[PDB]
Amino acid sequence: QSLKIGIVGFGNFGQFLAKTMIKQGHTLTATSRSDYSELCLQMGIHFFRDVSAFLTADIDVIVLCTSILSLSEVVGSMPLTSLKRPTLFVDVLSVKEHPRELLLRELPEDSDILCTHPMFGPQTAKNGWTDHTFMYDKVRIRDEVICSNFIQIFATEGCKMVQMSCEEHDRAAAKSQFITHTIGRTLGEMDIQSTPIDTKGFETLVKLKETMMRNSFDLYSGLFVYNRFARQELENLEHALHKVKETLMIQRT
Amino acid sequence: QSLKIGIVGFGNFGQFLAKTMIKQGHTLTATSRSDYSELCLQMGIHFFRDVSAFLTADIDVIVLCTSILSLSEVVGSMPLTSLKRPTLFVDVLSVKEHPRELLLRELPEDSDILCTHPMFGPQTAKNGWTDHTFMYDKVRIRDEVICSNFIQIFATEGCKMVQMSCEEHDRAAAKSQFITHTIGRTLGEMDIQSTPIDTKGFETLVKLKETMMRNSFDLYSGLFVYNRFARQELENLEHALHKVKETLMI
Ligand SMILES: NC(=O)c1ccc[n+]([C@@H]2O[C@H](COP(=O)([O-])OP(=O)(O)OC[C@H]3O[C@@H](n4cnc5c(N)ncnc54)[C@H](OP(=O)(O)O)[C@@H]3O)[C@@H](O)[C@H]2O)c1
Ligand SMILES: NC(=O)c1ccc[n+]([C@@H]2O[C@H](COP(=O)([O-])OP(=O)(O)OC[C@H]3O[C@@H](n4cnc5c(N)ncnc54)[C@H](OP(=O)(O)O)[C@@H]3O)[C@@H](O)[C@H]2O)c1
Repeated sequence: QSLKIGIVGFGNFGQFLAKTMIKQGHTLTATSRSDYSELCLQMGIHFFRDVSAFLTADIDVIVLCTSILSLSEVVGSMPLTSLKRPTLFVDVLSVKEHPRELLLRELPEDSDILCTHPMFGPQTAKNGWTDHTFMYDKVRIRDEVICSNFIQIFATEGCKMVQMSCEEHDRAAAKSQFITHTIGRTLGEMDIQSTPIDTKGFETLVKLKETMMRNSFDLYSGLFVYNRFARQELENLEHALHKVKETLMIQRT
Repeated sequence: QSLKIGIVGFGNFGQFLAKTMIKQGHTLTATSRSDYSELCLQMGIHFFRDVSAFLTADIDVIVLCTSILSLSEVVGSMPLTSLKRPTLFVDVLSVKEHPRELLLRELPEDSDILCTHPMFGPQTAKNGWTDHTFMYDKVRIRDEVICSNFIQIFATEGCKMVQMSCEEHDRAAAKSQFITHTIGRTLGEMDIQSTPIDTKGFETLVKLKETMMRNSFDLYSGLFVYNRFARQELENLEHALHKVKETLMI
């Protein structure tokens, strides 16, 4: 079950995955917009600056770890016919309908597709992946063996494994993750500060601002722009706040 | 060190305080708008249906545990001039400038005033008060011994003891507790539910919503109406959310 895994987008998340993958014994290759050559040398990863070169490497699985906003450009510019053989493409974007559509549209037909969302990251899984949730949709899988072996990377780490459609994920995520990021950004904008009399609830909010804020704005933009279900949730949040606020006014009166 | 403590407003919080007070060996009695005779029986303490009888008892400390909204009605209705002796009044309202101003205005001059806010409750302190915060302001203390003994109730339970002015409390509380409740209430209106793919952060929010919603609307109302700093904080929240929305809409 040891795999040759190639990572596209060697940013914070890609790096986070790579650490565990290396620990498990997989052999890694990576490519990215920015230069990660030294970090890759440290880690034992074979880095290719140029995507064309990356695509000719001996890879079982290609994992797309770029930002949600950039996936279209990135995929669009890969010379996919450079692929030596049919390969599983995995995405890990925080939204799911979009990578699914793009990959189905853009990839060679004979390449498999696994759309995933590990519902955790460096800020929330500092000490291991156990009991963190890994969502996946087997969008186009023919080589079950390779697909299983990849999914096992998460399973062996103790993740709660959830198989779900990309649509179902976006629906759920809009109601849950998107809202949470939104509150977290709002708290960030407020620059909330600990006080000498924090409630436990306030404490958790301060922690939330901290974790939510350590994500890129591109990431949080992606959650909204590319989830068709997000806009309604944002309205629901506003509507709810206003409902509460008016009830207060009625009480003032 | 043992005190005769009388609770006014035997609701959720007053019951909560009483449990611990009883455990410590104080002698507790209660009075309230509603009839808590049975619950008091179960708990082992004497309930006074009428406030006059409560007031004429042998009592060392009266703890005001009514809602913030109701404190003025309650106090204004108590026949205060029936007290046998000078007595320490403690409030535990979630806002502090109002009870301070009210008590100073309305109480007999010889009665002491300790204004407090335990920053915890039955939903956050199920397993003990240890390391939860207790805020207090010694507004009008002449009998330091009784006042110290009362304070010790919190200290001996391991509370983080914080002495502060009522104004500072209300300023801080507006930025923290009130915001938290408002966010919790908003989430309640949305009726947020757990999903199969909850993030850790979302899980914290579902919990917060569940905890915040267990308070009375009266309590939440109270945080807003009687904290002069609250309204600006609501504005800050509302404005921030708007700002965030603008970055997205672009
Ligand atoms: N906890 C997490 O962070 C987490 C958890 C689950 C899923 N995800 C998902 O994992 C992906 C990566 O997340 P992230 O946290 O590392 O941060 P991110 O800001 O969403 O994405 C960063 C990566 O995107 C690349 N990138 C951005 N714009 C690009 C462009 N125009 N062209 C080419 N590459 C571009 C960056 O490349 P360079 O570094 O080379 O410049 C970097 O590798 C995202 O899709 C995110 O939704 C993240
Ligand atoms: N975790 C907490 O709940 C917590 C923590 C810290 C401080 N506090 C404070 O403790 C006080 C009590 O809180 P709570 O949680 O028990 O709930 P609450 O809804 O704020 O207040 C309930 C109490 O108020 C009494 N009351 C309400 N309206 C009244 C009226 N018009 N006339 C006479 N009595 C009236 C009720 O009397 P009856 O039950 O007899 O009807 C009950 O004893 C509040 O000031 C609150 O801010 C609460």
